[PDB]
Amino acid sequence: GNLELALKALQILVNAAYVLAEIARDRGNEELLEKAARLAEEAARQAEEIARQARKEGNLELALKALQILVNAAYVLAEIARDRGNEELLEKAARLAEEAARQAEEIARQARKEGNLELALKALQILVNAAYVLAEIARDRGNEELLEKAARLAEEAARQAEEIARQARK
Amino acid sequence: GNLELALKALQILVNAAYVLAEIARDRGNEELLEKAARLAEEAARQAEEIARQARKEGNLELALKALQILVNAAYVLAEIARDRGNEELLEKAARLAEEAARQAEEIARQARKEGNLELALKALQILVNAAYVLAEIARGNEELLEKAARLAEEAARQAEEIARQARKE
Amino acid sequence: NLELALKALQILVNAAYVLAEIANEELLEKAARLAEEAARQAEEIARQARKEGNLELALKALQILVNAAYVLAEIARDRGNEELLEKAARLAEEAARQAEEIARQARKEGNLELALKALQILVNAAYVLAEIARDRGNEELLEKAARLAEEAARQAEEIARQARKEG
Repeated sequence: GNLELALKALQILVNAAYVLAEIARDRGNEELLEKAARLAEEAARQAEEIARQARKEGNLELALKALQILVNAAYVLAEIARDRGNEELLEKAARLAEEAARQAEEIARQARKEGNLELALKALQILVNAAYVLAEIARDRGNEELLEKAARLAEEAARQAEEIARQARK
Repeated sequence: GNLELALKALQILVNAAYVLAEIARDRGNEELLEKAARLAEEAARQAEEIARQARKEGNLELALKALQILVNAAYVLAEIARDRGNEELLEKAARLAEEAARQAEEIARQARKEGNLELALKALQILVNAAYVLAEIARGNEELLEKAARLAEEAARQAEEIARQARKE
Repeated sequence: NLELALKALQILVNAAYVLAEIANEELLEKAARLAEEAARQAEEIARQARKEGNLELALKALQILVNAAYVLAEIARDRGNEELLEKAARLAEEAARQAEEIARQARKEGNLELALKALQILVNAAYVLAEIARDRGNEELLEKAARLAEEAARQAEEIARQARKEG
């Protein structure tokens, strides 16, 4: 395909951004951290387009692969905010992860409404992954709001996965 | 599809159990922990039955894919046990890991007797992953450290053996 | 189908990780020999497949070089062995060095998926190089490892814009 090639490139952007942030952190370099933050954002921004772009075209599977990159970028962006001192990036990484969590439920709702259980479960998996990042973003800021929101989002994915299990075992 | 869809749904139970676990682990709160423990504890029981059901028909993979969920479920169940200090739960999670390694050994031993090379390697991978959890469940009962080491020593011993047979062709 | 050999070598690297994590200075040396065997054996499968043609099995073999060098990197720390840091580093640079070439070859052929898979080994090798470099405090490798990621992000960033022209 063609749209997946960007996503595979975007995933390497988040990966190189994660490595750069880890090697720039301990030896107090803010320049590498300025790359890793910018590298992660655009991989999320480009994934945000491809997620929406694949959703409309009629692909809910290609959209999901983009939604995980929001999770992976918001995950890496949380560290850059955490390792540095920017309480401004943690405010953006949550919105990025929360968007993926919100969109996953939609594709889940649509896939379950169409009878595509497998595609639904992949959306439920990204729902749990977004809850994981949001939970992590909340323990080092002590905000029980994000930790509570993550609880229901993770719990909601839990029950829907329980339902798809019985629906298969008939 | 098929009962595989149950397993993929079961894997999400262990994943969601882990996120809840992490949350209540740090942010002091045992109500989530017993929910997440039960969530993780449940998918482990579900995976155990599908393993047996897959063993009988003939499909060893569905059995293997279920055995991996026992390893992944036992991992989350051990984690709550370490933080919550429940030395009894560390045991149930350990027994869960001990079964998957043992059951994989059969599928590993069985696949090698038929000449199905990578069906064995998939069982050997599940054996090494189960040995890994027990090491964590021990890192300090020194016997279990032998049990986890012993399982790790033999999965390695066979993978280099199976790799000698593949490189000649 | 040297692919079946590679998956077996990964179980060698994995069991070496379990044994190295547990510790017995004998076990740490048995895990060291276990991983160092799968890395030198992955190097052979890489060379043979890269020579006959196959650029994926070479990459699939190179990924175990990163993972074998990664597992051996821990044994170096837990045993206090700066001589071991050389082998784990030597493999990581090799996997990184070979990946760039395989990336270069794949880009000339139009196998953009293959380049990105080769570029992933660049980041995975660059991360290990960084990990091996913060342990002894060698800032030469820490810049070298940073550059490896800076190249992988830079080359993959083009493939992201070059591919969306036909989305």
